[PDB]
This record gives sequence, C-alpha cells and structure tokens, in this order.
Amino acid sequence: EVVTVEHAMGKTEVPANPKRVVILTNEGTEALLELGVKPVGAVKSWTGDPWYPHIKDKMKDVKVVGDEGQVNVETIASLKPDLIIGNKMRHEKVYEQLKAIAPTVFSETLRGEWKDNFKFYAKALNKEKEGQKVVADYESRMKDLKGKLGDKVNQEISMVRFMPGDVRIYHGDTFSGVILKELGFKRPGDQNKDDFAERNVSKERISAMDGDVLFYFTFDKGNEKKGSELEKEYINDPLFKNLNAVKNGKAYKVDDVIWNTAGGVIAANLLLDDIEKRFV
Repeated sequence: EVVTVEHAMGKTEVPANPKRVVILTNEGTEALLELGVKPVGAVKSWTGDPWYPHIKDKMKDVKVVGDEGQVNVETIASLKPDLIIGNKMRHEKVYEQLKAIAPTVFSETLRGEWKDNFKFYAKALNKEKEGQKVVADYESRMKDLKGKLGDKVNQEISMVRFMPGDVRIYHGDTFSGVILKELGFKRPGDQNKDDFAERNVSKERISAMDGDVLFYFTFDKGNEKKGSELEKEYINDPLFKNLNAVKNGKAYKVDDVIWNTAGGVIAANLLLDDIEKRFV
C-alpha cells in the first residue's frame, strides 16, 4: 500500500503505486512523463497556452492547477489526488494546505538541481529503476555529443538573459550552467561561480557578457513584452556591438524554454540537441 519518502518538508508515507498524481513544477512535469506517469493535474507551463510545445501532446486533458508560482489549491482538491509533488522554494507556504488534501512530497530547489530532482521524483513515484534508465539514456546522449564536439568545448560560453526589468548573466548553479559543465564547456570569469546569476546587469556591465560564444535568451511575462524591450535596448547598444563575441558573429539568440525555463529531463535532452545543432 505505502512507502516512506524523505523529502524537503519531512518524512511522508506515499502510495507504493500512485494513480492520481498532481505535479506543481514544470521540471517535475517532465520527470513524470518520462517515468510513464501522466498527471491528473499540473501547473501550466510558464510560457505555454497552457503547455510548452514539447509536452503539449503528452498533456492532453491534464487539468491545469494554476501556475508554478501560484497554485490553485481548490482545483487540486477537486482532482482527489493520491499524491502531490511540489518544490520547497516555490511552494513552502502552501505545504500544509496540500498535505490536507493528499500525501505531499517536495524537492528542495531548482537552480542547477534538475538531475537530482528527477531522481527524487522517481523515488517519490516508486519508479527508481525506470529513473535509472532515463538518466542512463540522457548521459549516453550527453557522451555522444561530447564526442561530436571534440575540442569545441574549450570555448568560453557566455549566457545572458533578458527579463522584465532585469538583465542577468547566468552562472554555474543553473540549468544551462550544469549541462554546459557536464559537456565540458568553459565559461568566462564569474560565470564559473557556483551561484545562480549576476542580477540587474547595467549597460556599463555589458563587457561582463563577453565570451568566445554568447547565447542570450529572453523571457516575456505577457503581451507587454518587457523582456524583449530590454533585449532590443541592450543588443543595439554600442557596448554590446563592440563585444568580441558579437564582432566574431558568435552571439546568438537561443530559446528561453529549452535553455532554462522548462528545466526538466525532456528539456535537458532538447538542449543537448540544440547544442549539437549549433556546434556540429
């Protein structure tokens, strides 16, 4: 009937064979799908209507239970789940409300932890063996790519994000950070740090964006397109145009969804594919 799972908010008995699972992160949604569990409810994709294209078909008739930052507890209760999976960084405040509905287990954070989070979700679902195969398959595809890249990994890759009111330079404890590191890519300067990002990068700090290759991506909250507005301002600034990466023709806009925001094992595989497309 049950198994005990240690997690970010304690120790909880969960079904040995969960039948009606609700999943409260985008990255966790991908874990479930790859582990052969279709959730009865899930938070909408950050920039989907409601689902990212890469999971849309797999999410047919899944009930939207809010978004990752603001979950709808009433909708979750209505689904009568036997297991709820969330994340302490996103959902700590609603943990007790979720626990009142069904056994609830939390991962700790997002940042660069996608692979450990995936393994945790596999444990929570009692699908460790299945999870080992998914991880092994990803690592094999990763090894395939390392071979195809050869010494192209010796390039310093710079990661820049435009968001509403905030230009960021992404560092090591991030989705792109840990995957670039696993592949063996170098990073320039502070992008080697094991923190999340340099935040609120000014036009004066544009020099900190340089590298051998510069990948930038943009997040827009809504129809205001405030992220894209900031991108336009920065990439047309003379300081940006004088970056070595830009003068070399090696500054590229990449997809926010697969390079950062989806954040799960399906996206990780799509990121490998995109890197192969761009470098090989």
